[PDB]
Amino acid sequence: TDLVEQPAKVMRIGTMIKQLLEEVRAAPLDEASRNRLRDIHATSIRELEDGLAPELREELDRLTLPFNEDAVPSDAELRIAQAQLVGWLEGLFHGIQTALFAQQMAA
Amino acid sequence: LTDLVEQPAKVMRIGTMIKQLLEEVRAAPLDEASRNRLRDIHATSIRELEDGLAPELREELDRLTLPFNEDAVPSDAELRIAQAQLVGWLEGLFHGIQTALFAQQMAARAQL
Amino acid sequence: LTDLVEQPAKVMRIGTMIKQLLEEVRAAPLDEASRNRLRDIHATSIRELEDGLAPELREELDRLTLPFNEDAVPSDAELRIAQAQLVGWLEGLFHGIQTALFAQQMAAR
Amino acid sequence: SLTDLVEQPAKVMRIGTMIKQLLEEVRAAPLDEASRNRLRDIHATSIRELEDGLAPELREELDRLTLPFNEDAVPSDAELRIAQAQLVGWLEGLFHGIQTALFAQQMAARAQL
Amino acid sequence: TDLVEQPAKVMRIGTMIKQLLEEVRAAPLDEASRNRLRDIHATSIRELEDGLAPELREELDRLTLPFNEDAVPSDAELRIAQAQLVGWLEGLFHGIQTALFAQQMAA
Amino acid sequence: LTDLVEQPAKVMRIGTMIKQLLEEVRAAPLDEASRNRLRDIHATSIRELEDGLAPELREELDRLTLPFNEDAVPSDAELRIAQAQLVGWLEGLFHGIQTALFAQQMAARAQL
Amino acid sequence: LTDLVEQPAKVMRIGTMIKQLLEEVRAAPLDEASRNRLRDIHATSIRELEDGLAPELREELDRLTLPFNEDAVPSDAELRIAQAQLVGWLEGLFHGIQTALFAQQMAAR
Amino acid sequence: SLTDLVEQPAKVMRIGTMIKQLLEEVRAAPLDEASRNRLRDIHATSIRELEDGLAPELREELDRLTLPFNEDAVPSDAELRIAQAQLVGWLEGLFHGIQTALFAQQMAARAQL
Amino acid sequence: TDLVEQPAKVMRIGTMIKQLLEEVRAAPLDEASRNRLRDIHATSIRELEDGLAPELREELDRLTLPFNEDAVPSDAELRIAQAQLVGWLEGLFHGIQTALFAQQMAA
Amino acid sequence: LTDLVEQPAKVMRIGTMIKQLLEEVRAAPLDEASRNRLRDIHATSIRELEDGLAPELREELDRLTLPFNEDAVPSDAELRIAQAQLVGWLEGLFHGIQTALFAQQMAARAQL
Amino acid sequence: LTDLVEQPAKVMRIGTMIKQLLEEVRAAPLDEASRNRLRDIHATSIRELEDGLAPELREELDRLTLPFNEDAVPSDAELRIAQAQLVGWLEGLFHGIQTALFAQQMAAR
Amino acid sequence: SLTDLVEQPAKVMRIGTMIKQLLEEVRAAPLDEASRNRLRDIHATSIRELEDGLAPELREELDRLTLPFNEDAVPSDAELRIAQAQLVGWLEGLFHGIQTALFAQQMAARAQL
Repeated sequence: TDLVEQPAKVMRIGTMIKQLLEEVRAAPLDEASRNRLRDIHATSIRELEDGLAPELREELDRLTLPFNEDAVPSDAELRIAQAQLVGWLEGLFHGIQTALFAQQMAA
Repeated sequence: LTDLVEQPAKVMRIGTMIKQLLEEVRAAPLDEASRNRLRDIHATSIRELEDGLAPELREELDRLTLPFNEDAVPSDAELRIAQAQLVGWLEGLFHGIQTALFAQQMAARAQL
Repeated sequence: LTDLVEQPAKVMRIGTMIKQLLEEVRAAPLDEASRNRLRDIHATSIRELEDGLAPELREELDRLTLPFNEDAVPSDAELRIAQAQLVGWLEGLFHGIQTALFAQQMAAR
Repeated sequence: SLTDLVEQPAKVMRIGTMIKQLLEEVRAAPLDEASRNRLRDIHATSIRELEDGLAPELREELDRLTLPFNEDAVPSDAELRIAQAQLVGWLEGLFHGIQTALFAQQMAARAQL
Repeated sequence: TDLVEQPAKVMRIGTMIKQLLEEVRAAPLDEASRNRLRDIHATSIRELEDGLAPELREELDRLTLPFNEDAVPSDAELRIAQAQLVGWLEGLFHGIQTALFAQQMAA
Repeated sequence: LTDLVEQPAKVMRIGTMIKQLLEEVRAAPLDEASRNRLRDIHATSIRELEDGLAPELREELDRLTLPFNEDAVPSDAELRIAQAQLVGWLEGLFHGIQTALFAQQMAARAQL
Repeated sequence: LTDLVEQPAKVMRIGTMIKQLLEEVRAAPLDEASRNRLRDIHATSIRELEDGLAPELREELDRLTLPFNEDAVPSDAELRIAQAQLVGWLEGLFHGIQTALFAQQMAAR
Repeated sequence: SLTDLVEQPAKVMRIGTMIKQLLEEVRAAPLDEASRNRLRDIHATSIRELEDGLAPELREELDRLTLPFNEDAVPSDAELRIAQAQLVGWLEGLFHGIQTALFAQQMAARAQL
Repeated sequence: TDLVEQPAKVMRIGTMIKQLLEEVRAAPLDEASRNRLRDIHATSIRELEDGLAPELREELDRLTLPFNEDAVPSDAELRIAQAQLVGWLEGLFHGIQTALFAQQMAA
Repeated sequence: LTDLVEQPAKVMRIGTMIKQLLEEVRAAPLDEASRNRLRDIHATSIRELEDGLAPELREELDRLTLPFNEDAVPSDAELRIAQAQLVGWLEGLFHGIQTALFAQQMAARAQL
Repeated sequence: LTDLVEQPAKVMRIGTMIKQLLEEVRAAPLDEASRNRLRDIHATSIRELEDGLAPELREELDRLTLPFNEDAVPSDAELRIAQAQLVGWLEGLFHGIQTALFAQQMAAR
Repeated sequence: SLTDLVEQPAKVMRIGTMIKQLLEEVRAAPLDEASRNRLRDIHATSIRELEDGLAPELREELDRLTLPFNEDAVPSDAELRIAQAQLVGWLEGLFHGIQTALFAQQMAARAQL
C-alpha cells in the first residue's frame, strides 16, 4: 500500500477521469471542449503524480506521453489517453485490494 | 480526514444539483439563453463548494477547474465537460469520506 | 441541525410538484401560454420554498437561482434547466437530513 | 396535527385519483376542442371540491400556487397537462407528508412498549 | 363505509366502465358505437347514483356534466368522461379500503 | 347475496364464451356473415344470462344493455363495445360474489 | 351436479381438438377445401359434444349455436367465431365443474 | 377402464409424437408438391397405425371425426395443417383423459392409507 | 424395454438425425448436400432397423417410404422425412421412459 | 459397454474440435481455400476417431459417413452436413456412455 | 495420464491467447498486414503448444493441422478455420483432464 | 514456483488492465492517424514494462510470441487490435495459471487440517 501515498486523492482524480471518459464516448466534441479536455488531462496527471510513490510517478511517466500544448487533439486521441489512465488506475487498485484482502486473511 | 469536507450536507446538495443538471443537458439540445444560465450556475456552484471544503480541496479544485469565458456562451459540449468533471470529482470525494466512515464502523466492530 | 428545513411537509410537496412538472416538460413540446404558466409556477414555488427553509438556505438558494426575465417567454430548455436545478438541489437536501436522521436512529439503537 | 391539515382525507384522495387518471388519459392521445373544454371545467370544479377537503392554510397555499383558466379561450393540450401535472405532484407530496405522519404514530406507539 | 350504500353494485358498474374505457383506447370508433357509448355512460351514472350515499350523488353530480343527448361525442371526449369515472371510483375504494384496513388493525 | 346468481355455473359459462369471442374480434377484422352471426350470439347470450340471474340483475342488465337493430349488421366497433360491456359487468359481478364467499371463509376462520 | 357432463374424457378431447384447430385458423389464411373440411369438423364435433353432455346442456348449446349454411363456404372469420364460441363455452363449463370439485375436496378436508 | 380405452399406449404415444413434430415442421416453412404427397400418405398410414392401438369405441369416434384425403388431388398446405392439427388436439385431449385416470389411481392408493 | 434391442445405438442414430434436421432448417441446401442427405437418411434407417425389435422394424417400415434413389429431393421433402424420424424416436423413448419410471415406482 | 470408446479423451477432443469448426462455418461464408482446408480436416479427423473407437463403431461410422470427392471443393452446405452428422453422432455416443456411467453410480448407491 | 500435458500453465495461456484472437477476427474484417501478423502468431503458437504437450499429442496435433502457405496471405476465413481448430481441440483436451481430475477428487472423497 | 514466474504481480496486473481498457476503447470507434501512433507507442512501452515484471522464461516466451511494430509506417486499426488482443489473451491465461496456483495452496493448507 506504500505505492499510493494519498489514496483518497488518487481515487477521486481517477473517478473524475473515468466520468469524463464516459462523457467523450457520449457524443462528439467541439474545438473548445477538446481544448479544455487536453488541459484537464494535463493537470490531472500532475495531481496523480502528487499522490503516488516515486517509482509509480516514473512508471506512469514512461507509459504516458503528453499532448502538444499548442495543438488540439481529436476525440479519438483524447479517448485513448483517458482510457489508458482509467485502466492503469483500476489495475493499481485491484493490486492494493488483493493486498488488503491478503491482510484480512492474515489476521 | 472526513474533516476535509467542512460542511458535508452543503457539498452533497450542490453535487446532486449539478448531477441533475448534467442529466438534463444530456437529455436534449439547448438554446442560447439556457446555455448562458447554465454557465452562470456552474460559476456560483463552484463558489458554494469552495465555501464547503477544506483549504486543500478549495485549492485542488481550483487547480483542476478552469472558469468559463465571461463574454462568450459555451457550447453544449463544453458545459457537459465542465459539469462531468465536477460530478466525477465529487463522487470520488465521497467514496473517500465513505472509506473513512466505514473504517470507523469496523474499528468499533473491532475493539469488541 | 434538522432545523434547516423548518416546514418539511411543505418543502416536500412543493418538491414533488416541481419534479412532476419537470417530467411534463420533458414529455412533449410546449406553447407560449403553457411556458408562461410554468414560469409563474416556478416563481411562486421558489417563494413557498423560501417560506419553508432556514434563512441560510433561503440565501443559498437565492445565490444559486436567477429569476426569469419577464420581458420574454422562456424556452422549454430554459424552464427545464431552472426546474432541474431546483429538483437536484432538493433531493440533495433530503439525502442530507436523511443520512443525519438515520445516524440518530443508530445513536438510539 | 399534520393529519388535521387534511380535513376530509377520503374526499381529497378520490379527487386526487380522478385527476391522476385524467392526466394519464390526456397524455394517452391528442384531444379535440370539446374534450379540452370539458377538461378545463373538470379542472375548475375539482379544485373547488379539493379546497372543501383541506385545512384553510392548504386552501390558501394551493390558491397561491394555482391560477384559474382563461374562460374566453379554450386551453391547449399543453396548458391542461401543466395544470393537472401540478395538481398531481402537489397531492403526491401532500400524502407523503401525511404518510410520514401516520408512520410517526406507528413509531411512537411501539416506542412506549 | 356508510358512503357506499350498495358496494357490490358500484363495484360492478365500475368494472364495466373500466373495461369499456380499455376498449376505446383499443381502437378508433365509428358513429354508432360512440352513440351506444354516450348512452351507456348516461345509464351507468344513473346506476352508480342509485348505489351511493346522497352527498356522493351530489359530489359526482358537481364533477360530471352530461353529454348532449342529440349530439355524438368524439373518442377523446368519451375517453375523458370515462377516465374521470374510473379514477373517481378507484379513489373512492382506496378510501373504503384504508378504512377496512383500519378496522382490521383496531380489532 | 351470493344468492343473486341463481345458476352460477351457467353464468360463468356464458361469460367465458363472451370473453373468448371478444378476444377473437380484437384478433382480426371481420366480414359481413361473421358480424351477423356474432350479433345473434350476443342476443341469445343475454337471454341465457337473464335465465341465470336474480330478478334485480335481470332488470339491471336490461337497463344497461341496448339490443341491436335487427335489420342492420353492426360494425366491428359496435360489437366490441357491446361485448366489452358484458364482460366488464360480469367480472365485476363475480368480484362481488367472491367478496361474499371470502367473507364467509373469514367468518368460519373467526369463530374458532 | 357434476352429472351435467356425462362423459368428461370425451368432452375434454373434443375440446382440445377444437382449441388446437382454432389456433391453426389464426395461424394462417385458408383455401376453399380446408374451410369446407373445418366446417364439416365443426358439425361432427358439435354432435360428439352433444353425445357427451346432459340434456339441458345439449339444449343450451343448441340455443347458442347456429349451424353453418351448407350452400356457401364460410370465411376464415366465420369459422373463427364459431369455434371460439365453442372453446370459451367449454372452458367455462370446466371452470364450473372444477370450482365444484375443489369445493368437494374441501368438504372432505 | 379409461386406460383400457387405449389398448397400446406406447404405440399411440409415439405415433402422436410423430404427427406433432411433422405439424411443427409444416408450419416451419412452405412446402412443395412432393412433400405434400408424402405428408398426405404419412397422414393415412398414421391414422391406420393409431387405429390399431385404440379401443373399438375410439377407433370409430376418430373415424367419425376424420375424413380421408382425396387421392386424385394433392392436398394443400392448408388442408394438411388442418388434418394434422385435428389429430394433435384430439390426442392431447386423449392423454389428459388417461392422465386424470392415472392420477385418480394415485389418489385412491393413498386414500386407503 | 424389449422393443429396443440396442438402446445406445438407436439413441445415437436419433441424435445424429435430429442434429442434421436442425441443420436443414438452418439454411437452404444445394444439390450435392441434398444428395448426401437423402443417402444418410437411407443408411440411418438401416442402422435403426438393426437396433429395433421386429414389430418396430415393420411399423417404421409401414410409416416410412424411401426416396427415389435416382432423384434429388427438396429441402422440404428431406425436412419432412427427418422430422418424422425424430418425432417417432422421441415418442419411442417417452414410452421406454414412462416404463423405466414405472419400474422405479414398483421397487 | 463404456469399453466401446477405447480412447475416450481422444474422441472427446476430436469431437469438440469438430463442433467448434461447425460453429465457425455457421458464423460466416467461406472462400475456396478455407473450404479445401476444412475438407482435409474432416478427412483426418474421421481417421483419428477411427483410431479411438472399438471395431464395431469404426465400421458403423464408416457405414454412415461418405468421404468427400478428393478432386473437387465442397460447398459450405455440404461441409455443414458432413460435420453436423459427426457432431450429432458423437453427442449421441456420449449420452450413451453417460447412461452407462450413471448406471454404475446408481448400482453403488444401491448395494449400500 | 494427466502427464499428457507436460506444462499446463503454458498450454492454458497460449490457448487463451488464441481464443481471444479468434474473437478479434470475428469482430471485424482485416487487412493484409494484420492477416500476415496473425498467420505468424498461428505458426509460433503451434510451436509453443508443441513444447508443452506429450509427444503423442504433439504428433496428433501435427496430423490434424496443416501449416499455412507462406506464398499467399490467408483470408479472414482461412485464419478463422485454423484458429477455431486449435481452440476446439484445446477445450476438448481440458474437458478430458478435467473429467479425469474430478474423478480423482472423487477417488479421494 | 508458478507464482515465482511473475516477479512483480502488482505491476503486471496493472499493465494488463491498462491494455485491456485500451483494446475495448479501440473497438469502441474508428481511430485517426495520431491515435494510432500513440497507441503503437503505448504498445511498445507497455511490452517493456511488462517484461520488467516477469521471470526470464516468460520474458523470452512473450518475445517469441510478439513482433514489434514497423516504425516507418503507422499501423492500422486492424494490426493494433491484433497486437493488443494477443496481449490480453496471453495475460488472461497467465493469471488463470497463477490463480490455479493460489487455489492449490488453499487446498494444501486445508488438507493438512
